[PDB]
Amino acid sequence: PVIAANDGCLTVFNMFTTDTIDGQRELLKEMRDIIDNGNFTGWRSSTLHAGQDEHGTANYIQWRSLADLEARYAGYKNNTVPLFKQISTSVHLLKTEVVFSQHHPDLPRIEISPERDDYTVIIVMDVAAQDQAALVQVLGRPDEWIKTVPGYLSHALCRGIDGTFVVLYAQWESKERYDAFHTMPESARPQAVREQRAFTDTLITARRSNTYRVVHTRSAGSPAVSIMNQEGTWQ
Repeated sequence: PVIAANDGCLTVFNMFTTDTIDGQRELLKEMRDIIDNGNFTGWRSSTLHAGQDEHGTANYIQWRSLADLEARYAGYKNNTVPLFKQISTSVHLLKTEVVFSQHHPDLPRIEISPERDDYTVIIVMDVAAQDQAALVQVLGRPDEWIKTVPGYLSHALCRGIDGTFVVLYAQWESKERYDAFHTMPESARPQAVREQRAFTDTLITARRSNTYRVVHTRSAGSPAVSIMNQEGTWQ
């Protein structure tokens, strides 16, 4: 479905955790059903994410407008909502706006697609409403050095509409390439990237990291793409 700050879309992260594989399965089947069959005025696309430990799921959903968003949230509520809080152990419907994104030059854009084999990382950052703008503006700037860390493909910075939080959405070549980058020495980190990460920590209340794999996707008026198969199994 592509990710780019220039488009006219609100970006929603329905993120879930589960205690069971039964949980991911029922969530993935329940969301794939809504994706493949649902109408939804102003809905652009949804991309279903799984998670290696087969625990918890993430729906990345592009909306034309907030009005279309709350409309769907008007049916849905108390029908499909208590089901999900029962299939899950925490629910977050994060309403954000993509404010920045870059990618490795060997990519023409950021495409999110089960036809790809990305290690999809998502991190949620809490931030005092008074500190959001600084955090967004310091984080949402071009980083050419990351473009040269192996395994890196792209990342996109999203702003929580209610001032409260910031989501990063990164794509990596493999778990090992990302684990290598995330744990490498402060030594190996250039001067400017140390200065940034050292001042950002003073503004992030909390941090929440999850890694997924894209398994389903469908844009308005287009056929779906999947690796999921009939029961929520996925490849």
